[PDB]
Amino acid sequence: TIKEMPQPKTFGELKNLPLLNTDKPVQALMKIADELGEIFKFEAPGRVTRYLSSQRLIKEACDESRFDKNLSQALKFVRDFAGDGLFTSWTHEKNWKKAHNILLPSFSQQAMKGYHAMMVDIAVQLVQKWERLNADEHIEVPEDMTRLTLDTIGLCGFNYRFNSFYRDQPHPFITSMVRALDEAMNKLQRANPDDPAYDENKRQFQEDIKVMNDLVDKIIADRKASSDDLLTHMLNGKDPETGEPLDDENIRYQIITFLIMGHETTSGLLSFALYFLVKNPHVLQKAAEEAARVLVDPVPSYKQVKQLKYVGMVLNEALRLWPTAPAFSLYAKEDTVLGGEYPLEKGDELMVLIPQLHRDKTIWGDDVEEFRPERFENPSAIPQHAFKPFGNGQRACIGQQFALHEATLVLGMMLKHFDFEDHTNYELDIKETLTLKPEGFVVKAKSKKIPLGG
Ligand code: HEM
Ligand SMILES: CCCCCC/C=C\CCCCCCCC(=O)O
Repeated sequence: TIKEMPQPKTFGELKNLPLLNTDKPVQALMKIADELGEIFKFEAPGRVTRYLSSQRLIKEACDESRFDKNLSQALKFVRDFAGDGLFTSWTHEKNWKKAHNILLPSFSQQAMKGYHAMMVDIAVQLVQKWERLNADEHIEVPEDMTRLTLDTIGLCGFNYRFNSFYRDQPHPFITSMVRALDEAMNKLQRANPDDPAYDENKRQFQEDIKVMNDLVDKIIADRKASSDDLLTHMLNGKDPETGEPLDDENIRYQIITFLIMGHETTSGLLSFALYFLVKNPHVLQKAAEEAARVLVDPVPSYKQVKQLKYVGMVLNEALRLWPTAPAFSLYAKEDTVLGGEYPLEKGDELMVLIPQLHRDKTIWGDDVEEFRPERFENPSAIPQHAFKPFGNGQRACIGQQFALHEATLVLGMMLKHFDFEDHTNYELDIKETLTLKPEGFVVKAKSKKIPLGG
């Protein structure tokens, strides 16, 4: 039975555009979905897409025989500086399958065991800063969490030291990154983008792109002048299928790609986790009993991090409520029918809105806004395609196990060494630069006086 598709109100030539006049576009689209349900069309001048929210319809869009990965308007604007690297290439470009095969070995169990000692070095530098603050003083949470995650990928991936804890303002690569992502998001809401009114926005965009690339030159110069790491395989590895290596131009696009996607989403996860623990004290208490029982030595081991079983349940429930890269896009390979009721033509686009999928009552029950880590107690026992914070199929996230090992280690050392206080009674305010993070979150931390090691 062929249905007409739902759609919000239109305004002559403007289409649906005056319904997103905001710096928080994903939060606004969540409100249109609660009003119309599992599927709606959305139009702006020149272009069209379709937003999906239920488990039954997202199960079908994830069939790789019928639909593949699409570049959204948002990733087309980022491609202006990340090129044909892993995150912004089409699946049919020569460099996608090639880079994939050449770089996959850097994420194996052997290599993970080899990164552990470098992760502890940055972790110790964070506990030392908080042990040395005076009693009149407080902590800025998302700012210190991005100091730890940028330095950690710098050392493990490239053997370079950004030294972010020897500065009291943010690193200069960070300042230009955050104005570039912001500009790309603002571009999406303009009617006529060519006018002389947007000439200065365009010139500032080029200045932030040159700042990022100046850092790439610096890393290339240090390896030259100087390992079995990510940079090693970029300069020497060969694709077992075609026998080719990567050219110079593609290699620069991969440095930029791994520095940005390799820290920004991990910082965001650690900030939401601490926010939910200080607003739920029966949950905080229990996660602290685990850290004190399991971590009996002066610095943590690789095998001990694997035993921190409840701290992992906490991290997954934080990603269910606020997944830190909150959408991904798809296109139809040939004419087809979706759900048994909506015909589609070769080429039309679809968009998975991840925070709505994670509030489907037919799958999780009627209490979807509560914070309850115990949902994840026997995981093999939750349906397939209900939980997707890392994407789908052959284009899923390559860094999944890296991030989760980093986060479980750092959160357990935080809970062993300090008690925390919500001193300003903080109200949640979520900032959007394509990705998500809580703005202005601040705390106080009192030390339990327990010594560190070497
Ligand atoms: C919890 C933190 C993280 C989250 C939530 C996350 C999420 C994602 C998502 C949603 C995609 C798919 C996007 C799409 O289909 O358009 C993706 C792909 C990717 N991710 Fe992550 N990520 C995280 C951490 C990392 C880390 C630590 C690295 C690197 C060390 C990384 C590197 C990449 C790369 C290179 C791709 C492109 C894969 C390909 O298409 O070949 N991410 N990630
Ligand atoms: C390497 C570059 C970093 C990639 C950062 C972006 C990742 C997540 C993209 C989510 C896009 C959400 C678009 C919302 C706006 C709209 O639909 O109008």
